[PDB]
Amino acid sequence: MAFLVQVAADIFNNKVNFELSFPSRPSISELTRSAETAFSNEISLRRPDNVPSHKFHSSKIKMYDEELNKWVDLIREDQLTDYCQLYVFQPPNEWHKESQKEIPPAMKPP
Repeated sequence: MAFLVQVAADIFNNKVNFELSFPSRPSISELTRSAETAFSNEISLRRPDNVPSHKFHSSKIKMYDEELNKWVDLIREDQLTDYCQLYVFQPPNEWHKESQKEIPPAMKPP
């Protein structure tokens, strides 16, 4: 009865995996406030409260469809196509060392 979408990110500092469900309100401003907050929610938990939690925004976004089993570009207001899975890209700041994991609930850095 419910329609669902998934959102994730790639930064050598924060690597996140989240699950989101739509009842009867499919808008695009819905994806950018959810994903940009996923990364900022990782920074705000590490440092205490009352102090700034940096400024984080999305750079390049791609949409994967498991029906044709291939990567396609992000469409707006019609973003829920056959559930649809999302991955967000951002380049390194320091830590140039290689890493690999990915599991259904979201992961925290060591």
